Amino acid sequence: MKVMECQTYEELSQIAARITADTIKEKPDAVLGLATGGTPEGTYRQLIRLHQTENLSFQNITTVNLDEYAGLSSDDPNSYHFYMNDRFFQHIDSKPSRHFIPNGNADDLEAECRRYEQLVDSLGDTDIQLLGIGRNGHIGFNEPGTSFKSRTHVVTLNEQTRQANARYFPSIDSVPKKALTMGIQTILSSKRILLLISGKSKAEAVRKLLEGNISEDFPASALHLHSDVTVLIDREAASLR
Repeated sequence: MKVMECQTYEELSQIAARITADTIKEKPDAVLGLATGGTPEGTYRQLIRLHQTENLSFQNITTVNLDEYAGLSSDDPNSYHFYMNDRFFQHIDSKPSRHFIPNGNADDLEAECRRYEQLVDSLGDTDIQLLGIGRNGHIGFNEPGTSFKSRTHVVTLNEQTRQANARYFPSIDSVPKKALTMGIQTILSSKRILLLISGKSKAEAVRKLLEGNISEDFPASALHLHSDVTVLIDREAASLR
């Protein structure tokens, strides 16, 4: 696991965008695994800037997202479909049909998860997977106690996760209770993992991650099993290391 300490969130975001662009340009038709939340927002902004300043083309890319909330339609402003379109897809020259995200408004959520797992396998897995980390070590919405063999599945969100994400909702009472997420094994199948971590709130998780103990009680510790992980950490997140 290669750890790079970044002086600022802006530097983190520039570095992450550059690694992502490398992936896009390394081969005609890359498959990118993407993530939402606060942490990658700068990375998306910088990727869009590269589209303008370095003539970066997304014409041939395919993407897969980590997760989606259960019961939210794609036009719901808190859906991850909406996030991805707003922050990224609307601003680039990709083919919209090659952006894949779990359907939180499928009739049968268990069946949707099986079909999504099958879709990801059929793409040949990802060339890179962007990740964030929860305060509790979660990756995707794979909470403490998740098997390292897990595949795409329906989960019940921990209270800490709903607490953290309420900032994006009108109130806590609007935060969904369940989500669909790529599993840990799904994530580990990527060729390359890029874990982004920012802010003092994640300083406890960074400490635990770098110490190297492996247990299902800290999901991100599964990344110690992968052959090509880069972790970008800004100064605030590195403060309790």
